[PDB]
Amino acid sequence: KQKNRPNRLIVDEAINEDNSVVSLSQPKMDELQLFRGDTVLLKGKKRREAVCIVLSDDTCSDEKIRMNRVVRNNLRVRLGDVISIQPCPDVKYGKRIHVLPIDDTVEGITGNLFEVYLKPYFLEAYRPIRKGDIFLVHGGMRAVEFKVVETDPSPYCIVAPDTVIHCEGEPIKREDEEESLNEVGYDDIGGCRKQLAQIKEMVELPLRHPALFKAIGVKPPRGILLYGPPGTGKTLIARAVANETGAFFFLI
Amino acid sequence: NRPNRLIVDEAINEDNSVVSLSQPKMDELQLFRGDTVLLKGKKRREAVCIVLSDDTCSDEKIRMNRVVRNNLRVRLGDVISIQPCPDVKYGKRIHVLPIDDTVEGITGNLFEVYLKPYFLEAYRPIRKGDIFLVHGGMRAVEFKVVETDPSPYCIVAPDTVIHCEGEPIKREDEEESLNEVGYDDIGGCRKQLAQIKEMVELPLRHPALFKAIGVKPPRGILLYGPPGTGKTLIARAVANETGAFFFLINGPEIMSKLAGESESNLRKAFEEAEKNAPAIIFIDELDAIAPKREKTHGEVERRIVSQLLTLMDGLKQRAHVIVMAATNRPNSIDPALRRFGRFDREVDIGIPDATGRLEILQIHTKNMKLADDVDLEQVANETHGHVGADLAALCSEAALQAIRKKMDLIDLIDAEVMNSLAVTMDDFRWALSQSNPSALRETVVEVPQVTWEDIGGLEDVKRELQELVQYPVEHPDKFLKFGMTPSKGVLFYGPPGCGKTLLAKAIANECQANFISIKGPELLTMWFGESEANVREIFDKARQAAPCVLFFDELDSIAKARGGAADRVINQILTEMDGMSTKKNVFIIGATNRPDIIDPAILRPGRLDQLIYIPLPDEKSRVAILKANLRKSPVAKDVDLEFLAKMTNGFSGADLTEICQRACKLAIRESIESEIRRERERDPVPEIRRDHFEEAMRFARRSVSDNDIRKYEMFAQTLQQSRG
Ligand SMILES: Nc1ncnc2c1ncn2[C@@H]1O[C@H](COP(=O)(O)OP(=O)(O)O)[C@@H](O)[C@H]1O
Ligand SMILES: Nc1ncnc2c1ncn2[C@@H]1O[C@H](COP(=O)(O)OP(=O)(O)O)[C@@H](O)[C@H]1O
Ligand SMILES: Nc1ncnc2c1ncn2[C@@H]1O[C@H](COP(=O)(O)OP(=O)(O)O)[C@@H](O)[C@H]1O
Repeated sequence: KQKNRPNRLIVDEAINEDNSVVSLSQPKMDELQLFRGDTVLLKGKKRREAVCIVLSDDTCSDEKIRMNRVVRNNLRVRLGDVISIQPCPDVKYGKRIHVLPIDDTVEGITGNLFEVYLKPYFLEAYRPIRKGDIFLVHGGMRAVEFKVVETDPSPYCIVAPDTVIHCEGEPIKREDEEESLNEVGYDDIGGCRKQLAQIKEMVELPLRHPALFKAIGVKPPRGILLYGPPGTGKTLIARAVANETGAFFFLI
Repeated sequence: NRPNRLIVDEAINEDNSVVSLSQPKMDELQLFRGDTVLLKGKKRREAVCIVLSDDTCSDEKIRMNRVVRNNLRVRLGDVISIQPCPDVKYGKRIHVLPIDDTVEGITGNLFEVYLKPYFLEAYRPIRKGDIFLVHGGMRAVEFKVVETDPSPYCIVAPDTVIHCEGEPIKREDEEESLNEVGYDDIGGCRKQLAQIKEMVELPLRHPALFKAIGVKPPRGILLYGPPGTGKTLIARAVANETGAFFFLINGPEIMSKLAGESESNLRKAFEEAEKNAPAIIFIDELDAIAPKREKTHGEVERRIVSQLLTLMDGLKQRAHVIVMAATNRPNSIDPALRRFGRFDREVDIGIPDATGRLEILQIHTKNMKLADDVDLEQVANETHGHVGADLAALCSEAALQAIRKKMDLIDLIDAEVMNSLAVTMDDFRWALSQSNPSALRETVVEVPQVTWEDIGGLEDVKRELQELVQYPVEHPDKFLKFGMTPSKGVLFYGPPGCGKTLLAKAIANECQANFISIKGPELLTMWFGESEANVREIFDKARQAAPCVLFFDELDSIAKARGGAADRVINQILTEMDGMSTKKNVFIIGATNRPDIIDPAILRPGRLDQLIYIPLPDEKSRVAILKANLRKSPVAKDVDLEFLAKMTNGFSGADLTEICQRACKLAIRESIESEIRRERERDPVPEIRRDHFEEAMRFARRSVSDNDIRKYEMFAQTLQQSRG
């Protein structure tokens, strides 16, 4: 590994007022394979995750990250702790997004919350979110928080202009935010790392490396046999090495 | 003093395909006035040029153009070599890509201006990477050859279509050449490639032999062996060096059609061969097409077998058509398929040897940029047999984890980055550990390299073995001078020994014949399984190796461990030994420990006649045994061989070698102790101390039993053939 797990970062105050924007430094994004318009997967305390877009900053420190009070409260952390950043280069657009406001933020106001709050907040914005993000929407001389309920890309997605926004009546309240349904990943795969690393290599080298197999001349993993007792996460492994790599799965 | 060595000189003719040589050097090297030659240069660059006789040319010197000099990576004053090469023939497809620095200012079609008048009825031979200059339009254009389909040996024919896609060559590893041909591409089976070249080369280029031969000597040749050593590699290599229609078909594609079309594309395939005059038509995994009759459940497969039989019978001498085929085993296919007249000469391929594995590794590392820190010779020594596809996967996996060891690039890669393939000893060792022996269960056919080293004794016994085995190999006419039938069966007995196996390997090395060792536990496994047909396969593989040395060890162990003399393998051994040719020098050598329990039919005169007791090894001749110990931990000097010749009086040979390696293990553990002390502070001392040898002497006793050696003396007294 490397020194002190260098994806660990210090939370700091930001300059941008955007909720879904966190700030890094120039050689940090180059070392972490990050672009100026790409999306990441932030992870923090209390097993709470976040999806954000890393933008370039000049006043940001080398080993710190600048973010506002929304992601700090979403990660359930205060000023002075440590957070981690993971790259998320395989995000797909969303199809249906359910949002429900908190009860104290809509007391005194009535009507449709889509055309006033949700439509200007996502008008060609492409802000990425996860399941359980409470994001602050400004409008009507007030500040109303809106919480993600359920998306059809269930772990993580980007709000497309074709995404139907669901803001039906009788919303839920602030709760323990229990998890009930998700899509699999490498963390969903259990203890197989002595062979998971091998098959990770034999599928990662096919990923975005056409000329590398020309340098070999032949492609080494032509056919892969995965054998064991019936039910050892087999289609879980096959589905896991597909979505995070980024491909078409098409199981038969 | 190897007169192929020539001196480069300036040419007389301005052609890039004509070299000038003297008249007395053309007749000495057996070349015509338009013969094609193999001109080797530097940076492994080679070219073919038509030799013309010149009166002003020197004998030692050859005259060639600046184009040929720059293509051969030589300057004025270097040396080249020449080989007679008459099998250079016409080409099918030629792809050319011009070099980017010489194509500025000209636009349009360059095929009818440059490519067409340059090759108009000139028969110019070229190679891969050849840069030849073409003039026209008050300019001069360099053209680099990408790929021709007879890649090592081609001549540009007027019927060859020239692929002239106008584009500069990209500065990456994206060349358009892919899977062309090669006798440089076939790895390690020269001793059978010469045989199959002898069978199928006579259909090539000579239709005039049919009057003398009456019936064509090939009609079909099977190519059987373990999977992974190139059926289609051999068949594609023998294709397009001759120049014919290859037309590979595979048995799964034949069986993949439905009813009514599985019958189709078989007469259609053979008629589509019959539109062309020659045929090297090859079927892939034909054992799936034609299994055993009892293995067939349905009858559609039997219909396909019947269709193949009708096509093979009806295609009798129909204008020199040959069908190539491959399978796994001779008994795996239908025995009705081996009708004499067609598919007759089932030649063997087998596993490659260590030299064959070495040249497989060399050929598969030719294209990729080796870092040259490795020498790759000893990599074939640690393996105990890995097949050519396994070695291709070995090279691919080693390069893959070598690229994986270094970090990824900035984004998404240049060729110089791809030229930095710094493969090490540990990289190939890691790839060797991360592999599998897919063909280890197969018997390994190879020549050994013992070369008279382990045994410093048995003075007249080795003379008897030499005159019995080696002397018929060099000259068997002396046995027909006076009427001698050689007794191929010999038996070695006494205390247990691998030195007799080393003696058999030394005999097979002196004869330079392939050696096959039949394991005693393998015979025991065939005895408990009662699979007596496997030794028929053993003897069928044995008779294909001519000559061969067949070794059997511990034949008394079958009668000793019989608990289910008389045994199922033993009568089969007697039956197969009776069914042997008196020629071919397929000598049987036997090893055993207890001669009292033995088959009494095998001690009868006839097949096994000479019975030789092998005694204890010489304590006075332990210099050769410690010479064998001078490899695999060479002991340093200031040691006494007389120290191991003082108290050692009845100790076994391999016991002495393993106790020397145990003293070596003491040296390795004290070197590990020295490294531990050196790392604990913050040379391995390769010399071996006398205390290791003293503790080796105190921890080794003989395996010699007194009752055993007096019963061996009783066997010698029973078979007492002594001079009075
Ligand atoms: N190694 C594993 N780790 C986590 N969950 C597993 C594992 N193996 C099986 N499962 C669970 O079993 C269910 C079916 O998986 P599995 O039986 O492996 O499918 P298949 O047999 O088709 O490969 C999934 O819902 C998954 O949650
Ligand atoms: N040096 C090599 N380069 C590329 N492929 C090879 C090489 N040696 C063997 N092969 C592969 O091995 C495969 C199987 O051939 P095989 O069945 O072993 O032939 P055989 O009839 O001699 O048993 C072929 O498809 C061929 O592609
Ligand atoms: N007839 C014999 N009597 C004593 N020693 C022998 C005899 N033949 C060979 N030797 C030596 O004794 C050694 C013992 O070989 P070993 O490997 O123990 O036999 P095996 O191969 O049957 O296990 C051999 O290396 C050889 O140098």
